[PDB]
Amino acid sequence: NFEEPADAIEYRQAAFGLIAYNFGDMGAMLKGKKPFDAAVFSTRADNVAALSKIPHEGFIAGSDKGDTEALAKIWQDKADFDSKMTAFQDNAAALAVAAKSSDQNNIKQAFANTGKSCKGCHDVYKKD
Amino acid sequence: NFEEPADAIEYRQAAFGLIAYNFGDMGAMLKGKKPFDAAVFSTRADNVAALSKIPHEGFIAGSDKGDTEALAKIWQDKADFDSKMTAFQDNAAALAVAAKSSDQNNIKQAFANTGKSCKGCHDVYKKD
Ligand code: HEC
Ligand code: HEC
Repeated sequence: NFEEPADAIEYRQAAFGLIAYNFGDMGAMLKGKKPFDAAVFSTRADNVAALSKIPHEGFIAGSDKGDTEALAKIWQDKADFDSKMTAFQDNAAALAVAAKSSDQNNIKQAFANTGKSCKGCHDVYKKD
Repeated sequence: NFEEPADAIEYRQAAFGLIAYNFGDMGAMLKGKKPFDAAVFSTRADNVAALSKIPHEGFIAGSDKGDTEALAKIWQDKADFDSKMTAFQDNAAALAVAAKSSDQNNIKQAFANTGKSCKGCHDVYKKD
C-alpha cells in the first residue's frame, strides 16, 4: 500500500511518535512526575494498545534507506523483529486491561513489561 | 502535555495521516481499486475508530500559528469543532461495527457517513 518508501517510513514514525507520547504520560503518572489519574491513565493505555497495532505494516522490504532510524538488521532477522513486535502488542493489550481495574501493582508490572518491549527492540533494531 | 506548540501540531497531523491511510485502504476496497478482504477491512475500521480519538488533544489555543492547515476559526467556535469531532468518533465506531457484518449496503453507507464527517470538518476548519 505504500507508493514510495518515504511513505512507509513516515507511517511508522508517526505511529511510534503517538505511542511515545501516550506511553510517556502513563510513565509520568507512575514515576510521580504527575499524580496518578485513573481516567486519563485508562485512555492513555487504550491508546497505546490500539496504536501498537499500527507501525508494523510500515516495515516494508527496501525501506532502510533515507531519513529513517530503522536498521538494516530488521530485514536480516525479520522473524525476531516480528516476535518482539507481537510481544509488544500483547503487552500493551495487557496494560490496557490492567488499567480498567484498581489494582496498582498489576498496572505497574504491565507498564514495566511494556516498557521492556520498547527497550529490547530499540537496542537491536533502531539507530542509537 | 506538549513541550512546544509545534509538538501539538505534529501530533494531530501524524494522527490524521494514519487515519487517512487506513480510511483510504477501506475506500480502495469498496471502490474496486484493490482486492476486498473483510478481515483487513474490519481491522482498518477498528484502527480508524481508535485513531479518531487521538488528534483532538492537539488543538491547543494559539496553534493556528505554525506550520499548520488548521484555521483560526477552530478556536472561534470550538463547541462546533468538538461536536464535529465527537460525531466523527461516533461515525467511525459505527463503521467498525458495520464492518463486523457482511451487509455490504450498510457498510457502504457507514463508510459514507464517516467520510461526510471528514468533509464537513475539512470544509469549515482546514485551509483549502
Ligand atoms: C520493534 C519491535 C519496536 C518496538 C516494540 C518499539 N519500537 Fe520504537 N521504534 C522502532 C523502530 C525500528 C523505530 C524507527 C522507525 C523509523 O523508521 O525511524 C522506532 C521509533 C520510535 C520512536 C521515534 C519515532 C519518530 O518520531 O521517528 C519513538 C519515540 C519510539 N520508537 C518509541 C517507542 C516506545 C515508547 C515503545 C514502547 C511503548 C516502542 N517504541 C516500541 C522499533 C520498536
Ligand atoms: C474536524 C472535526 C476534523 C475531522 C472530523 C477530520 N479532520 Fe482531517 N484535519 C482536520 C484539521 C483541522 C486538519 C489540519 C491539521 C493541521 O494542524 O494541519 C486536518 C488534517 C488532515 C489531514 C492532513 C494531515 C497532515 O499530514 O498534515 C488528513 C490526511 C486528514 N485530515 C484526513 C481526514 C480524514 C480521512 C478524516 C475522516 C476519516 C478526517 N480528516 C476527519 C480536521 C478534521
